[PDB]
Amino acid sequence: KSFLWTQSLRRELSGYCSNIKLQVVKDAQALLHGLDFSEVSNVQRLMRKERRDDNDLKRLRDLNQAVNNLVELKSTQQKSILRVGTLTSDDLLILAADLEKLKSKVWDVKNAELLSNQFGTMPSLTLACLTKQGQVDLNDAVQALTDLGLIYTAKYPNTSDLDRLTQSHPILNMIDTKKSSLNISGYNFSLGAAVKAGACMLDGGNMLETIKVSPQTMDGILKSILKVKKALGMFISDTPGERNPYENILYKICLSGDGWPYIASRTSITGRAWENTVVDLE
RNA sequence: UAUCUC
Ligand code: NI
Ligand code: NI
Repeated sequence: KSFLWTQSLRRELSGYCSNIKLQVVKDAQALLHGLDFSEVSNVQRLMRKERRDDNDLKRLRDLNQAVNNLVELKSTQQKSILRVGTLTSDDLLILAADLEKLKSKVWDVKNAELLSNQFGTMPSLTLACLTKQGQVDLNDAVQALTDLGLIYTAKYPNTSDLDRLTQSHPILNMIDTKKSSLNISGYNFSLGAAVKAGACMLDGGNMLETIKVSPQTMDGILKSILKVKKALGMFISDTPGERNPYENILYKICLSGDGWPYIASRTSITGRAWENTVVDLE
């Protein structure tokens, strides 16, 4: 059902998707030229520790700022106050309740808010890190991830899909699914981040990953999502562990009214989706 | 932690 949700969202939001491959590639090249990869190595290791502290977090945050300064695909602080118009009163109540649900759902740090928006995955960073650490040409990484994107037009790629691909694209050996883990940052490799990057490598395909939001399109994008929510009966799961495609898109869109919700640098953003998008039920 | 694996 999950892939069906993703598929139905792609169909419905096709008009907000676009080709961003060369823009991602340009950002990846900017990182390859400008990034301190010894510190990338340092942050990767630090993020993999069983127990992390404010020292580790500062290292992540500083590196993030450096990455953010180099790339052009960035999301910016943009609060949205949703009001009736494109969205009906009923729609606003649905969105309000779902954001409230999202809100309702080891680190040793003084301020947990400094974790917010620092742990995301960005295709350009993924490409840069694979290319540099995998010791191949950027194009080698691009071609490999393109195949992964193609698989993603048909299904969620899994470890087996990945294993098969590696037979023709050895760079993908950098992605050790055994070593991948939750919340270890976009500097470390994972199948999920590789799939997100592959999704940007395609010509067409209506990949959600390529969506751009602006204040002028925010309401229409939300209205389209709500159409699909109704059609397929999508919902925010009450279990604080699962994250389905609807929760995923709603959170990512509502984090900012200006940017690329899935793939931009979002490390300059403060706040969570339920703080950055609010509803005036009036 | 908008992230892991399916
Ligand atoms: Ni050069
Ligand atoms: Ni290939």
